[PDB]
Amino acid sequence: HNPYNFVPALPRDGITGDLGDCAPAGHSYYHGDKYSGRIAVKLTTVTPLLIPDASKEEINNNHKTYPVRIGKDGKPYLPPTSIKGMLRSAYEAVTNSRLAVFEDHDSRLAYRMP
RNA sequence: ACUGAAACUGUAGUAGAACCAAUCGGGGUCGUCAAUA
Repeated sequence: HNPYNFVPALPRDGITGDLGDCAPAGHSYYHGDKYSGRIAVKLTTVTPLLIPDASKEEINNNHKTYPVRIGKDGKPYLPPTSIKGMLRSAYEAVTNSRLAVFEDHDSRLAYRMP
């Protein structure tokens, strides 16, 4: 298997309700019908997790060696941004939202003739 | 065919009240490139 695949981003014209485009609930108050609060999550690794600290990357002959990123207690500092981006991309998939990061992609790509 | 004199433009008054330097973003990952014989 190729180590990547894709999740189809179905078009979303005519999608309605909470999966549609909607005005945001907002932050001004806790809405009577809408949930707020704390979710506690356990994350456990199944395969090893790379958390490279690019601030401490060391280079020889243009090759970069990364240590693990560690916190003020010397345990691995898994960034919440890295969790959030995993979670968001997973969320965007199963919810089929707009794709949050689409770069320009506005030039025609190129290929070579046989 | 005799200059008026003398008299503080001063006294009171907080450039201040309200306002989040903030919103979004996995330190990530695969096949291209060259054109002829």
